[PDB]
Amino acid sequence: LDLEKIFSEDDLQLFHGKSRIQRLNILNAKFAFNLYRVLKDQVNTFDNIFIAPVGISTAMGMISLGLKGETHEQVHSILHFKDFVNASSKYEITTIHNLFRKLTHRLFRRNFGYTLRSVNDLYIQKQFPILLDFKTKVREYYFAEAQIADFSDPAFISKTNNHIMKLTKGLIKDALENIDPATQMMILNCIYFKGSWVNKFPVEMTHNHNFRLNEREVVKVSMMQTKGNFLAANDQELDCDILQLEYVGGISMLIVVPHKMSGMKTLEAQLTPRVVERWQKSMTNRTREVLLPKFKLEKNYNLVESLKLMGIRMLFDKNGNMAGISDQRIAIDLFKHQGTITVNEEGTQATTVTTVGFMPLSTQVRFTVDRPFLFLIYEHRTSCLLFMGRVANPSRS
Amino acid sequence: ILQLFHGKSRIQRLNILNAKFAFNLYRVLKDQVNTFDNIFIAPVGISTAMGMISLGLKGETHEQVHSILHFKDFVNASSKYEITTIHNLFRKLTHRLFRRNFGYTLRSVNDLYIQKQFPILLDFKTKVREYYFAEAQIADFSDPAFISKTNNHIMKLTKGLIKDALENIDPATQMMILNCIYFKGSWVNKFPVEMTHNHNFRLNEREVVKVSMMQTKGNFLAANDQELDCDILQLEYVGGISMLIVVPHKMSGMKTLEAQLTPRVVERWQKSMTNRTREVLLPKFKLEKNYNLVESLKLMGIRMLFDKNGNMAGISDQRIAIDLFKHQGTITVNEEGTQATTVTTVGFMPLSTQVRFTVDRPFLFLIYEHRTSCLLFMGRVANPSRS
Ligand SMILES: *[C@@H]1O[C@H](CO)[C@@H](O[C@@H]2O[C@H](CO)[C@@H](O[C@@H]3O[C@H](CO)[C@@H](O)[C@H](O)[C@@H]3O)[C@H](O)[C@H]2NC(C)=O)[C@H](O)[C@H]1NC(C)=O
Ligand SMILES: *[C@@H]1O[C@H](CO)[C@@H](O)[C@H](O)[C@H]1NC(C)=O
Ligand SMILES: [Ca+2]
Repeated sequence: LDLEKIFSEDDLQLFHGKSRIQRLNILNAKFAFNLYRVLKDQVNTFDNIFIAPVGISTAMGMISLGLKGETHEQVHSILHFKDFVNASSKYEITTIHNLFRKLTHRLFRRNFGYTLRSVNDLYIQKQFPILLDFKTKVREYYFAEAQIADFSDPAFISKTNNHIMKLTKGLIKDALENIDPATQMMILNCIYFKGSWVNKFPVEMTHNHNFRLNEREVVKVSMMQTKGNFLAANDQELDCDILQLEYVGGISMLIVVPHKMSGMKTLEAQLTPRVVERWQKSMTNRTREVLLPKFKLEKNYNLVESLKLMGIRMLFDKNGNMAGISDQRIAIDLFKHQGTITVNEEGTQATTVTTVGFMPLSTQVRFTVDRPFLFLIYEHRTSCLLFMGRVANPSRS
Repeated sequence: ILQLFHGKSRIQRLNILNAKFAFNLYRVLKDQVNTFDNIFIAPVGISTAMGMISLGLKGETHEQVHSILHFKDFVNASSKYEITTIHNLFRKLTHRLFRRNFGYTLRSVNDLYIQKQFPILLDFKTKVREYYFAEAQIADFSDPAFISKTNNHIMKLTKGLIKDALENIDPATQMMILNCIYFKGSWVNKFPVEMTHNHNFRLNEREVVKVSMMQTKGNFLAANDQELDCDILQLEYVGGISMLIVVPHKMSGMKTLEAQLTPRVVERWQKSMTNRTREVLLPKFKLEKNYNLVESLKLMGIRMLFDKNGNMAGISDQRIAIDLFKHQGTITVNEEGTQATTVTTVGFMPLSTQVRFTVDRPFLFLIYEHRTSCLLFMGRVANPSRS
């Protein structure tokens, strides 16, 4: 059997039947992919991407509690909150907020199997007062806080960073670092996720395996390898494979791998809630040997320009209308969205190691993630898109 | 209904109805055998044999055949088509398939044997030849010289594959149809011979057996069927012919797939297929089947053709009915291809594969000729270690 060494290559349609929350999340997902479409054009084609959609949508829903007129409407049409209140006459703007309140309590309250935490705050220079009505509704429907701030006082910068560092179990340590002290109003958005794989990867099987970066160049990456039951699907139209990795607790990661290098662009341009639904319904259960590169993404963006490209402009102009937030003229200077995701043999943001034996003895198929791929992290019960990212190069952050 | 036809050529449309008959015949034939037995038939041969025979039938006798063979669905599918369209199409198909071809050998044995007592109308004899390359021959099932001559002739034709074509046949036989399709092809993606090894193969929910499993790498098209929960792998032969491997995920899946298989289903698989570089494990096997399709054809609805009170007026002047419809065939699948006699040892596998697919459980296989969409063969491998 020296052959195994030689053979080896080593060395509405959608809304039908969906709960009210799921519908909202279908719209939030639609926005997310549109946002991604815009974000991707602001980064190199060879860079990885990582964002937490539910965090962005929740930040916009919250901020809008204090917006009015066109300013408010640009935000609601583009976030697609409109499409929702329109889906039926039994809804309304307040419905969006109540639904978001339920989602937030449901997602960010102690849960079994994983840790989901949200940082959704608004910081406003102490010179501009914050209307109490806005302050309580934010805390009421989003459990968030509109805090008074002082971007020129290192005591404020320091306090916030430590808060976020604790909240994210030491993951995010520089939330408000390198921020212009002349800032008047900013949004800090960050979702923290810690979970473990239903099908873990035995640590001794991780090894160097070739990963294709583009049509003509490959690199070595730490490749994890495991066996187990996984749902998977193929998309003939977009020519890509979709593998579903389950975390304990009702949360999964969809690994979307386009067969061709020129396929990524098409997939990114085509990705919508319907496409995802299509993949979900054509999924099948199989015993699979799965090879996945481990990776760690550390991203930090300012979404103001992306939101501007999509059509939300008044909210970023002192001439916009935020009479619901302050009686004084202000506007968002920075919409900071930061987050990290570490994928290893145990799960995500894992701190434990599992050495016991647990793989099935044989597997009918195998799928090797050896080329650029997109990943989507969903919460099953609510069909909520928590995270989304592109891994163009697993050896880069 | 027939939205399948959209885009298809005229020969393809006929071969679609031909395939429809094939799956119905399969459905009927599988109930005449054991759930654990393997099955192997050559659909194209059966359809062409029935088309030929029909040139000599009339009335309800003729109607049953064109009906159960779905020849009726074909003409009834376009005002442009008529009964002679079937025959014109079969002559073109027969010539394209059984004439010298590149990459593979495809030979046909479509004969009708009639006791020498009953004469054969010369008219029917020529049309049979002119449209199906069929031979309405004179016979003597009591003279061993005849049996022997026929056996040696088929043995030569099938390159030594079929040796007992007319063995164990009732001498009192008056008229019969001998039907075989000989095929020899080589894989586009062969299997390295040293990689073949014993591998566990699922026979059913309860038992597993060891079989000779081949292992290779290469580019293959494959699809996934969520409704039937089956995987479909396409194995290309040199020359535009391919074997489709249909593996239901669950044991109980075989029954459903066999019950649901239709031209539309296959069409769906084809449209959903993608190309990948895969590691493919496939068990080698050898099917040797010999059936008398009379019973099956009767169960399907063709009865007059098999009774003296039938109308075979165009074949002969005297009263005669088909006594036996013999369909015999053999298929061997190895590292080189099918019915191969050569061995390839040169290196040829790609260096890496993105996916792997192990055929470790019961499966069905369909062999199609791409240009004409002709279903040459179809079978069931319930146990690769059985014939
Ligand atoms: C994909 O299909 C596999 C089946 O091959 C599913 O795995 C099986 O999941 C069930 C449910 O968790 C397990 O069976 C149950 O086990 C519990 C205790 O372990 C027992 O109390 C129940 O009566 C039942 O037997 C099973 O162990 C597990 N593995 C097996 C036997 O295959 C898997 O959940 C499916 N994944 C999907 C549909 O997402
Ligand atoms: C799969 O791709 C290979 C080249 O990568 C090509 O030779 C083959 O024809 C493709 N599959 C098809 C269409 O048979
Ligand atoms: Ca490897």
